[PDB]
Amino acid sequence: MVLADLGRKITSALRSLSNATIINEEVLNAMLKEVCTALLEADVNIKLVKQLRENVKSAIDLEEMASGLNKRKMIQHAVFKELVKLVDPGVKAWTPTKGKQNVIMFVGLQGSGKTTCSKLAYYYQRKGWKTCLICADTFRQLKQNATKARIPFYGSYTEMDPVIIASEGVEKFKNENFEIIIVDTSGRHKQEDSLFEEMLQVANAIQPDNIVYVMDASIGQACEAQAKAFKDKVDVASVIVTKLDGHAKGGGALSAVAATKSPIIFIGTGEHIDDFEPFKTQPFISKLLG
Repeated sequence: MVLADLGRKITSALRSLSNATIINEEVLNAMLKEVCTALLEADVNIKLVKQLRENVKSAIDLEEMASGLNKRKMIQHAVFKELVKLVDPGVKAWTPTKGKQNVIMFVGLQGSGKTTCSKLAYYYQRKGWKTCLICADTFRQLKQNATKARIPFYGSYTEMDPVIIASEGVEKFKNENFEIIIVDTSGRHKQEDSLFEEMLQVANAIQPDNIVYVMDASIGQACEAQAKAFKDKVDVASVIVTKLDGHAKGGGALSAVAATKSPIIFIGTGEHIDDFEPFKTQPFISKLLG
């Protein structure tokens, strides 16, 4: 698992608990301490780790124990359930509607992520959608990737102001009956000011059905502030997290974004076009502990 270091620590704590000769509050707190320590070592914010501990203690009532559960297993399911909550935004993410024209705009900062536009388009194409690409990269890798996947991609040759390109591109592909019309914004900004400035300029022109913020997860729990500013500036907000691997801070990023109620729809897991997967929270946590 991509969060193997956090998961190894959690499954060890649970194994120690399930092997205790007698289950009591002393044994239970030890495991919670071990779990909480693992979450902090994963850069989960202290507020969210304390909340998880409260919920697990509130959920486990050992004294009058409804029969049928083997409570060691009940304690495990209680932890499992609370890990899913920690990474779950609590909100259903937007999805394109089949037989409709869907304009999807991508947004993100410098270093936040390799050209991930092509992966979403390839994903939907592979699922049988008629899909297309619109380029906000500056005109003056991505072209060659488009040729390789055989997906028509807007090049930018005639005009340097990107809002007109985006506007014209959506029209051309709406006229050709495309179902998924994917608008790429700039990866070329280090500050939120200039990013969100162009974001509103292009959005007003093309009226996207969904705006996707692409975030570099390697900054860990500091993703929370970055996600809030984006969610506060758009109505239909989605997040795609990249660079989840290669560092210890992946868990903090996922739980930070979920704390803002912004759904993470996919994760980017490498340089290649199929290194890409939908973010389903329950299967994610299950494979980590199993």
